[PDB]
Amino acid sequence: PPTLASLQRLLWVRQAATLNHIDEVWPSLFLGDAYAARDKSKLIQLGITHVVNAAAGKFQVDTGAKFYRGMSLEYYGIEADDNPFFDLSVYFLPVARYIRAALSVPQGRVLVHCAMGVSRSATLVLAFLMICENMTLVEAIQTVQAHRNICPNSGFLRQLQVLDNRLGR
Repeated sequence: PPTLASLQRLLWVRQAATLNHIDEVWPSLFLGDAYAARDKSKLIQLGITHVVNAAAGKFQVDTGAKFYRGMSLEYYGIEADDNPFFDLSVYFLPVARYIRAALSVPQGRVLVHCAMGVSRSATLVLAFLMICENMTLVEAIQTVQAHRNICPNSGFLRQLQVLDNRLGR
């Protein structure tokens, strides 16, 4: 039963020197920022077929389905705030189902992006790994941080920590 303080240490302790705009943190599952989400060329190059925008809203990254009209990808917008009291857990299961289905397809290439692809987005991926990949919160973080510096809100961590106890049983 990892403590919150522990999880935080784990996150900061093993960080790489730099952070790219996007990284494949799991086979065909990418974590990225708003710069990558708006770069259509890049998305076409990586063959992205699905985009989960965890920072939707006209006051955040207002891309939306319209933005990808030409490309033939699936859009999933989530109006989430990145503060420790926002309830992101309510999207853990529906997003995990969404990722799973997308990755069950040969072409399937999923990009989960935040404004910085380090908190909201990362939290959804961790939830996906825990739920569909049978990983504990610890294993999930280890899996992802080996490919991208991530740092979910202390609140998101608390939520993931609660998910971990639920899945554990």
